[PDB]
Amino acid sequence: SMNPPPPETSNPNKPKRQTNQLQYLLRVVLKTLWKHQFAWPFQQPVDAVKLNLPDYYKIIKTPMDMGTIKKRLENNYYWNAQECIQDFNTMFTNCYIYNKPGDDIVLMAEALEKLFLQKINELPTEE
Ligand SMILES: Cc1cc(-c2nc3ccccc3n2CC2CCOCC2)cn(C)c1=O
Repeated sequence: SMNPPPPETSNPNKPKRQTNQLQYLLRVVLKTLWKHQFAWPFQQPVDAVKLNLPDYYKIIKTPMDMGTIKKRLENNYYWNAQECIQDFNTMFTNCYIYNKPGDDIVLMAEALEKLFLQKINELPTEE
């Protein structure tokens, strides 16, 4: 039932970087995905309590949402783009794992992933 602590968005020990690839992930990719009509269910951690999904965090052991990714990019938490791209891929994969094919949330995830792949193909080379 109980919601776990959200994923870490702050860690003063962890060394941080501002790269053009990370600037692109915030300014181009996240901005595009966040404003999409199907973004809202992905903008915050799954609230298992509110949704009465006591199973959710029994099945999903690496939760991720765009709220966390947004916080991680705004607060320069990442070392490289691969870390941030992994977070997006975890958010999509968690959706496909927990939910059934054809479910509304999976159709929303599929739309968002398509856009995400488009923008990631155009990832700038490291400056
Ligand atoms: C299982 C699940 C639920 C939601 C979710 N978050 C909601 C917030 C408020 C209200 C409903 C919420 N849901 C359920 C879906 C919302 C969109 O339509 C399908 C149900 C999001 N994701 C990524 C999931 O994997």
